[PDB]
Amino acid sequence: CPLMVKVLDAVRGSPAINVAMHVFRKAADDTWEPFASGKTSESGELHGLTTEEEFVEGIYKVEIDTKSYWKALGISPFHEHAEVVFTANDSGPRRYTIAALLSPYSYSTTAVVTN
Amino acid sequence: CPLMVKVLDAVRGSPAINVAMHVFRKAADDTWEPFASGKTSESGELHGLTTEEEFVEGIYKVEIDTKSYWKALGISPFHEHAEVVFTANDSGPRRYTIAALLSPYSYSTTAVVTN
Amino acid sequence: CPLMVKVLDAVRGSPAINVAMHVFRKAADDTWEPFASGKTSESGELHGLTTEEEFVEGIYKVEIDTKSYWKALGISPFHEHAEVVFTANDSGPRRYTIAALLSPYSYSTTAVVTN
Amino acid sequence: CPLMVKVLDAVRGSPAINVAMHVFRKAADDTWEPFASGKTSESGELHGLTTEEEFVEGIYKVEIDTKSYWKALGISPFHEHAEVVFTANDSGPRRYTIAALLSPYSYSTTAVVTN
Ligand SMILES: Oc1cc(O)cc(/C=C/c2ccc(O)c(O)c2)c1
Ligand SMILES: Oc1cc(O)cc(/C=C/c2ccc(O)c(O)c2)c1
Ligand code: NA
Ligand code: NA
Repeated sequence: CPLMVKVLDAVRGSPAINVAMHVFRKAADDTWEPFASGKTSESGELHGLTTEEEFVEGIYKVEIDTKSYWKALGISPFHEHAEVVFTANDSGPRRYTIAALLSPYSYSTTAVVTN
Repeated sequence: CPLMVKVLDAVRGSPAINVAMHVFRKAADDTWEPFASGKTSESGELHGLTTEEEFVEGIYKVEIDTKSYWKALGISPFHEHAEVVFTANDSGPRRYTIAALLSPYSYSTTAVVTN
Repeated sequence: CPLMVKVLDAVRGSPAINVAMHVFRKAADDTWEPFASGKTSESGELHGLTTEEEFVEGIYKVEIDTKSYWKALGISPFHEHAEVVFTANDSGPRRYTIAALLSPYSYSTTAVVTN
Repeated sequence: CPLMVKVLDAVRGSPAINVAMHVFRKAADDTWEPFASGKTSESGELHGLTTEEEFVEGIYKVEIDTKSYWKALGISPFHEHAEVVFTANDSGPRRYTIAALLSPYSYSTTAVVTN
């Protein structure tokens, strides 16, 4: 599992469950190509987005649908989504965990990169 | 000030000075139209991006070039940029302050929205 | 301003107004001696805590009553308070801005230290 | 495992390894009694601090020694420690994960509380 995303809810003190996200990869023509997508589990984690073979060097974007998450709880949030854009694997294969901590008007995101 | 952006450096405990950013507005064809841009001042702030009359309902994206900021400090960062995507002015004019707190592998962002 | 504290609300996208805090300074016997206190203004800021002459080397603790803030909004929060503990003025006077971004189950804090 | 602490490094994009922390519980005389302590593993996690039987209702403080962590990396950080103070188990037993994301001049902390 070279790419995992974990999402936490700062209002309820819980994993952010059933949060949709889409991953894109920048194509040679500078456009964003669909790469993978999924929803977080009851643990707030999304595993199995990609494989070592498929997850080549490139610029990737994870777009987390935070707006639908808050709206389902009856909250009108600030952001359309939380976005994480990064170059991956340019020095060889790495494992990436992207974490996001969500509030209605704020988010924090970090990465853990391991060899 | 209809739209102000404030950027802080979590490594050095300082405003993030000379940080470049572009602001885009989503067009009817889902493309990102240029809207505003600038660099942060010595206080870490970017004022004067737009005027009340020009800043109407839309989806806006602030794309902050955090990568160049860290590279100038000899730090290889995780993100290509920090991006903040939000609907603005859907209930008429508001004043928006977007804050971003930067680390090499992480960023936090919040909004203050005032009537 | 030798010491200023700014508090933001990540749920409502606003300054956190009327947030009470006390500041303590560590005594030689490791107890916390009262040093300063106040409540945030309508801008979420607390100015005038100390003067340059009074604010000398020491370990300081800002204890922000976040629990009362959330309870006034009908929200049961996680923390009893947010606390920020730091050495100040060990290289002579500096100006300190402490920022705190509050959610019910989370807080973020940063410092801006200027000569 | 009713209490777990996870610590992440926002500068290096890694778990924060070998971070010491001390847990205290408020005694009947309002003093902080030692409760447990430990160091984070290679995953940045500290497990096994307590048991269901021992982790009674109370006010608890987790004091994470962030200063020693940064100093070992040659960084002079702002905070003496990152502190998390909270009431636990007052509505019956819960499982708590405390997470902290560390930078030299900033930290973010959140809690995941599960039944
Ligand atoms: O931007 C932030 C801010 C924060 O305060 C915490 C996190 C991450 C928390 C976390 C908690 C449990 C995990 O297993 C994990 O991988 C991450 C990310
Ligand atoms: O821990 C954090 C996280 C974050 O995302 C933002 C801030 C600070 C925001 C801020 C906003 C306006 C100001 O004038 C200011 O001094 C600070 C602090
Ligand atoms: Na390469
Ligand atoms: Na009870």
